[PDB]
Amino acid sequence: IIVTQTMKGLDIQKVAGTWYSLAMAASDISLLDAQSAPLRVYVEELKPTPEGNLEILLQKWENGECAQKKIIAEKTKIPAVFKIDALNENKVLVLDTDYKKYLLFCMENQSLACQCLVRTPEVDKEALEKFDKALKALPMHIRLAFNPTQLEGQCHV
Amino acid sequence: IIVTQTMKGLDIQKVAGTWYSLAMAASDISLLDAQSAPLRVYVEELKPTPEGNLEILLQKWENGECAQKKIIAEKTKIPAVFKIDALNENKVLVLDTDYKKYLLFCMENQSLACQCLVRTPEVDKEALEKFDKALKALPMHIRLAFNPTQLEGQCHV
Ligand SMILES: CCCCOc1ccc(OCCCN2CCOCC2)cc1
Ligand SMILES: CCCCOc1ccc(OCCCN2CCOCC2)cc1
Repeated sequence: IIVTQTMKGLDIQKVAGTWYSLAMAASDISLLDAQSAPLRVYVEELKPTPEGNLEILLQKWENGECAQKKIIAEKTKIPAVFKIDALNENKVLVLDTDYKKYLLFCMENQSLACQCLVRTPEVDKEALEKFDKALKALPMHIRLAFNPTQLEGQCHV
Repeated sequence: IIVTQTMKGLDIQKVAGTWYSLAMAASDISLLDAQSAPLRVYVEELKPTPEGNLEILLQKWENGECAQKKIIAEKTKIPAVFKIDALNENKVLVLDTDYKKYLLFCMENQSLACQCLVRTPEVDKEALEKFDKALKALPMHIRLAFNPTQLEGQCHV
């Protein structure tokens, strides 16, 4: 465990819909540095399922182009923690959300990336303040923030 | 002007000697993102001159290799502000330093990069706290921090 902060009383159905990745931070620079870095992922829409699993729609820069991706995160016994299947066991945690404006999450596993999601392409200084407070507890070495023009573009260009 | 914060009473001869670039931040992601990004520069030594100009020794990743660079920053009427000659007029400002441990500086010109320099390859949390306070005033969108192993390597690898 590195991330311990979780949303109390999370109702996953209420995170459905569109989101923007306003800012991102990660434990290691290589996770976010280039446009093609592995965790440089731009979240577009969250689609929880009736059983309370979570489909995640996002964009990622791969092979010189902006690709659409669709991921499923399986629920656990903890409502704020989900699991993605891979060669390694990857954990997704919801740290905090008010449903209507911002959502903070982290993905982990020793290594870690977190984002501040917002509902609209605006610089929400209070959401970023809450993101930065949550990151105080974590060993981050790279932090990115994006402007409204980028959020409204493709793969944040 | 963007950066307004300057070291009161700066004695430039006292910044001489070795330094490490513990952390960096910039106004635009492309200034720092890849290892070959333009402002990804790792400061190794400062050499003020008898007339109070400033030679700067650093490393930069260029063309797949770590190159040694030597730059001169010319003094101005303001002791904390220096100027580098280029196709554009580039301004270097000393924001704060205690000479013995940390030094904060920014280079500017609309666009901007700042670093936290430290004397030894240790994570100085107080120096980073002071860096982050100074950056609160500035429109940064990328921030990097480096670990002791990287500081002791070549071009921070
Ligand atoms: C409540 C917020 C849930 C969103 O969490 C995630 C967002 C993006 C993720 O993407 C991880 C990287 C996706 N890979 C990119 C490269 O291709 C394979 C998928 C994972 C979880
Ligand atoms: C008091 C601290 C002074 C140090 O300030 C600077 C540090 C690094 C700098 O480097 C700027 C980029 C150098 N270029 C890299 C690419 O080749 C040409 C030089 C400039 C000022």
